[PDB]
Amino acid sequence: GNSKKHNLILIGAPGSGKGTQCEFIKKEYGLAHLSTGDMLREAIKNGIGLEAKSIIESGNFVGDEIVLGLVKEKFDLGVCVNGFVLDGFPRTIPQAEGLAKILSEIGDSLTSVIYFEIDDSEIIERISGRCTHPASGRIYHVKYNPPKQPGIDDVTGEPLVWRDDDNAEAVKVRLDVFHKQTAPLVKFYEDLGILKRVNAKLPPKEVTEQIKKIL
Ligand SMILES: Nc1ncnc2c1ncn2[C@@H]1O[C@H](COP(=O)(O)OP(=O)(O)OP(=O)(O)OP(=O)(O)OP(=O)(O)OC[C@H]2O[C@@H](n3cnc4c(N)ncnc43)[C@H](O)[C@@H]2O)[C@@H](O)[C@H]1O
Ligand SMILES: [Mg+2]
Repeated sequence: GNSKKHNLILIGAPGSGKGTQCEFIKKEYGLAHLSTGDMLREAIKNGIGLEAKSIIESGNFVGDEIVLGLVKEKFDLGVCVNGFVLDGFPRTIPQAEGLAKILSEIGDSLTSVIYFEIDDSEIIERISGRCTHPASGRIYHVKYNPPKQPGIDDVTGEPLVWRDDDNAEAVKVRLDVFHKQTAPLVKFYEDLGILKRVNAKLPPKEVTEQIKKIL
């Protein structure tokens, strides 16, 4: 971020609007956005291939060690020195501990963890309208956050596309493993005294204003 550096984690249900908020956070605060789901889809599309692909499209978690490898690689290259926002990582307690080691080894620390509160029925409506620009990871919603022109990305004009993990059985998996494995991280970070909550059910601009109040 330079003068606007923060070291931020967003935790929230699959589908809660973290990558949408990361667009303003990257741009306003100059932070590196690390979505390990987008990082995995980029490791896939460049041919961590078919087995990771199936695991993601089933809605299950990829191995802790695989994702900790990809995050550590960003930190080791210097991508995060100007601040970062982690989105979808950590999502298990071994990943949180692995991250604490990575930060301990550089002497940096977390600024804030922001927990997006939203219920599972609204997440199903958020995912059902989603489409994505695959090269950039930008996301739109056909009802609540549409592209400016039909069917295409606002920046490149390239087509928007479906995500294969947005099928009904994987949405159920994603929500189930989130409540079992990821939700415990809210106490993990409240115990460190750095967790704040936002009402992710509100319209996207109102969620952005709540986030700005915390940053
Ligand atoms: N650490 C890790 N460990 C192990 N496995 C890992 C892992 N990280 C990744 N994985 C694996 O990879 C998979 C993919 O991970 P990932 O790509 O992170 O998927 P996810 O966890 O299911 O989360 P999403 O990306 O779907 O949600 P989001 O919070 O980014 O919401 P978005 O802004 O898109 O918004 C959704 C929709 O809502 C719209 N929207 C946003 N805000 C609003 C609003 N306020 N009102 C109405 N609509 C809204 C959006 O336009 C969009 O249509 C995981 O399921 C797992 O298999
Ligand atoms: Mg996302």
